[PDB]
This record gives sequence, structure tokens and C-alpha cells, in this order.
Amino acid sequence: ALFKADFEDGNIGNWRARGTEKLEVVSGIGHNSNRSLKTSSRSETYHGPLVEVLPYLQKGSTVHISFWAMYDEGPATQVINGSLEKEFNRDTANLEYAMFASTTLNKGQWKKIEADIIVPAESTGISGLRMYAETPWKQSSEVTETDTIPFYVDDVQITAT
Ligand SMILES: O[C@@H]1[C@@H](O)[C@H](O[C@@H]2CO[C@@H](O[C@@H]3CO[C@@H](O[C@@H]4CO[C@@H](O)[C@H](O)[C@H]4O)[C@H](O)[C@H]3O)[C@H](O)[C@H]2O)OC[C@H]1O
Ligand SMILES: [Ca+2]
Repeated sequence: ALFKADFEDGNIGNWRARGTEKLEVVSGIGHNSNRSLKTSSRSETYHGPLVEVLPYLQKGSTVHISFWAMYDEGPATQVINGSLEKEFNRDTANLEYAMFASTTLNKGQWKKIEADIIVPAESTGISGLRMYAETPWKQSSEVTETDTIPFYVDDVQITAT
């Protein structure tokens, strides 16, 4: 148990948007609970809730990340991805991204996204590693309504292996 977010305290914490989207801890919508993190006002596939997690982890280790996600408007099914944003040498202009997991969700039902991930070693110069959720990438030219639907995440956990 290295990191846990259940949002039951109502606090956004260090969770942030990636662009112009809106994040809000809502009540009355949750995974077997009353609170969760809603992301809305998405206008890119890459808009989604993100949190910095490097400080919780040991560089050079393997950890297990999971979370639950739900959407309740738009298409009948939609893919949601779990991804990592990585910063090296404190160079904010040259960020990297990787999908670590993907599942197809049915409208209105909660489902788990999970995978092992590798935390790069110290000698890489890694300086940020942030987990986030999104829909499949993208492209601004081609982004649609179904791609940018609002969605909920809950019960985010990272664990040792
Ligand atoms: O292996 C490939 C993967 O690397 C790739 O991952 C996608 C890479 O693009 C990601 O979208 C990025 C997200 O960051 C945006 O920058 C923001 C916009 O400017 C400011 O508002 C803000 O400060 C920045 O954070 C960037 O514009 C956008 O392109 C996407 O989420 C990843 O899924 O996927 C394809 C694989 O082949
Ligand atoms: Ca919750």
C-alpha cells in the first residue's frame, strides 16, 4: 500500500487537469461509496485526471497500479486508458507518455484498470512520474464527442511487488 485515493474526505489533493478540463470531487457517485473524482469539460482525448506519484515510489522498482473508472453519458461502450506522464532532468518541454493499461467500459458500470509498471532508475534523471486517465489518443484535428465524454475515477491504489 504505497498510495491510495478513495476521495471520501472530499479533497482534491494533488490531483490536477492536463489542459482546460475541470476536476471536481463529487458526492452521490462513487465505486461502492459516496465520493469520486469527476473529470468534465474535456475537449481533447488527453484531458483527464492526473497525479504526481514519483515521491511515493522507489526509483528502479516495479509497482502495481490500479483504479476504477465509470462514465454515464454518450456511447454504449468506450475505452479508457491508464497512462504515465514522465519528466526527465526537470525538462518540462520534453515530456514522455506511455499507456500502461486499457479496458472497455459499458455505459454506467464501474470497472478496474490495472497493471505493473516500472519506475525508471535514478541514473535516468527521472524527475516526475504521474499517473493519469484518458481516452485513446487523439488527434485534435479528428477529436469527437464520444472521445471527450466526462468520466469518474475512484479507488486508485499503488502497491509494492
Ligand atoms: O507510445 C506512444 C505514446 O507515447 C503516446 O501517448 C500519448 C502522447 O500524447 C499525449 O497527449 C499529450 C498530453 O500532453 C499535452 O500537453 C499539454 C497541452 O499543453 C498544455 O495545456 C499542458 O501543460 C500540457 O500538459 C500534449 O499536447 C498532448 O499531445 C497522450 O495523452 C498520450 O496518450 O500514445 C501513442 C503511443 O504510440
Ligand atoms: Ca470513493
